[PDB]
Amino acid sequence: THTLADKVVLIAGGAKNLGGLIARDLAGHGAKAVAIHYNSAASQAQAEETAAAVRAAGAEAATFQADLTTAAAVEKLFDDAKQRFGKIDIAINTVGKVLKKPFTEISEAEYDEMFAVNSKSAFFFIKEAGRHLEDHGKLVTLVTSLLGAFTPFYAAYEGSKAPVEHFTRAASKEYGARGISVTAVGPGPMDTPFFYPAEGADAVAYHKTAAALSPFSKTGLTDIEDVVPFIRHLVTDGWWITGQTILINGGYTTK
Amino acid sequence: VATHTLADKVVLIAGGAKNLGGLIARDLAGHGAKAVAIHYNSAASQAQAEETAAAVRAAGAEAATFQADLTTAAAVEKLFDDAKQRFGKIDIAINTVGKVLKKPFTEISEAEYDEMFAVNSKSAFFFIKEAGRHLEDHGKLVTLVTSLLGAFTPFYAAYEGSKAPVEHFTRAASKEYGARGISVTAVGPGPMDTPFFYPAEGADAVAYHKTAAALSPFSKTGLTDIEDVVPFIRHLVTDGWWITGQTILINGGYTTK
Ligand SMILES: NC(=O)c1ccc[n+]([C@@H]2O[C@H](COP(=O)([O-])OP(=O)(O)OC[C@H]3O[C@@H](n4cnc5c(N)ncnc54)[C@H](OP(=O)(O)O)[C@@H]3O)[C@@H](O)[C@H]2O)c1
Ligand SMILES: NC(=O)c1ccc[n+]([C@@H]2O[C@H](COP(=O)([O-])OP(=O)(O)OC[C@H]3O[C@@H](n4cnc5c(N)ncnc54)[C@H](OP(=O)(O)O)[C@@H]3O)[C@@H](O)[C@H]2O)c1
Repeated sequence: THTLADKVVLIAGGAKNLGGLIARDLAGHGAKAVAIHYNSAASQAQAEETAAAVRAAGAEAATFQADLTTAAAVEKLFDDAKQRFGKIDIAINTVGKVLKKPFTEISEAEYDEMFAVNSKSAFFFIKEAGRHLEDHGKLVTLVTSLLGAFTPFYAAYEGSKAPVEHFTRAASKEYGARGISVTAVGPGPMDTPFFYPAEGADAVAYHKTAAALSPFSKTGLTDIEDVVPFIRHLVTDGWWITGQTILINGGYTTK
Repeated sequence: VATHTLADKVVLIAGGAKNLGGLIARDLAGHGAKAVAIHYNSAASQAQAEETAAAVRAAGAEAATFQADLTTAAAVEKLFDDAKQRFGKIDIAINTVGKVLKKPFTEISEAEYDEMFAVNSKSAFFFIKEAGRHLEDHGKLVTLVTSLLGAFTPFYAAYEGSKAPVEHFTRAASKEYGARGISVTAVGPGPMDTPFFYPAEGADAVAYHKTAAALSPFSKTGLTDIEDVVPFIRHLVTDGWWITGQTILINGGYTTK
């Protein structure tokens, strides 16, 4: 079946911003339960409000804290969510971190955290989804539209999201025998608290006018409410899309 | 004003003692390079490093060897520092360091992931960073990747995935280093006839790779021969300087992009 009925969703980064809206959207469109992962203690209140909204929208909900930069923490998240809800059908990973800096200034500490958050956590999320998802399940990871760009300053960000496209290719081939669809989604720069800290005033002005459809979103950036319906499609009637990394950005970059 | 030959140029090669890098070392020395700094990792590679150094000297260039495990930023920093202490400058920096792993996604351990990314991604990031800090104006920066970047295939998630960052490092560095005249490229051979290839591949896969390129009947084994990769690297670091910001596949017609 290609609806949300009886489906259990796990969302890494599901407490706020894009993931918190996915949680509300999939619940409201009929999902059975949403396992809501969050990382920082400052995100807990949003995680609990997201859980309450999921319940009001008709689904069960539970929250799970973890730092997902270790393989064991990812395994434990899947184990704990499956223990709570009995199965996992749809696994969506929004975990990420941005850095914008000249290549010659990027420290080892910055490299290490960028790759642990954007590459390693995504690898083990894909691994553990392969070990835990029900047959015919869904696996989606968030990347960046900068994978289609030719631009300075994002070496550690663009470079640490790049593995996900290739993880998605391999997992699509390896998990397809069980009916699982595996995709990666790259929004344009989005109007969320994730975007602004890395971007000076000139850069923000550029990003806000760089998409063909910029005049028609709220700020000129990608709005999360225009990303969630595509994720909903991929995990329902868009199941035949697999092994692809797709850019949803208002006409910002292409590939 | 730049010169587009190897005359007076100092070359640093990570993994320069054997296989592809050792042939690059001999080729660039034979075509007129001033000096080659030959990096190697394992003690088992030391004899080949010194043999390569002697061959570089016979070809007319100075040569020195440098052992290092390049999975930490400090070791990459020190490699460039030591090469500069010996030769005074670095003009051409070529990184061949890598590691292959082929296995199902659900079988890859944390230790295997960690080493694959340290060797294929982290070492390459810091090589590109330190080349940005050390290369002479008009210099050259080349990193080896894999033609699997153009493939849609199972079992290489940790290998294809850990070489993928290099394509994007190469884009950013091309843009940032171009102001100093530096050209930055990545080169992805097909599966090559070297000891790196065989241990990870089952016999069935070896036979497939040997027939998978349009020009397979015309190489020595059907795989990519290192002798057909080195002239392209020589081109990129000489008269092909206008190629920058690109990841190019050299594979006999195996994958495309
Ligand atoms: N916003 C944009 O401009 C933009 C553009 C293109 C793509 N994207 C991608 O879209 C995704 C969602 O972005 P968003 O705008 O919704 O912002 P966001 O809420 O800040 O998304 C990042 C998420 O990653 C989590 N995270 C960071 N370090 C972690 C760790 N060690 N372990 C586990 N989780 C960790 C964050 O948790 P805490 O905050 O609680 O630490 C947060 O939940 C990200 O992957 C981002 O790269 C964003
Ligand atoms: N051979 C192929 O089938 C193939 C195909 C496509 C692309 N490539 C790429 O081409 C490049 C050269 O391959 P090759 O065939 O010439 O084989 P190779 O000689 O085995 O090249 C790999 C090099 O990486 C070094 N290395 C490994 N771990 C290291 C570490 N921790 N620190 C520093 N150096 C380290 C190895 O040194 P030690 O051996 O001394 O440890 C060796 O010098 C690699 O990047 C590979 O990924 C190869």
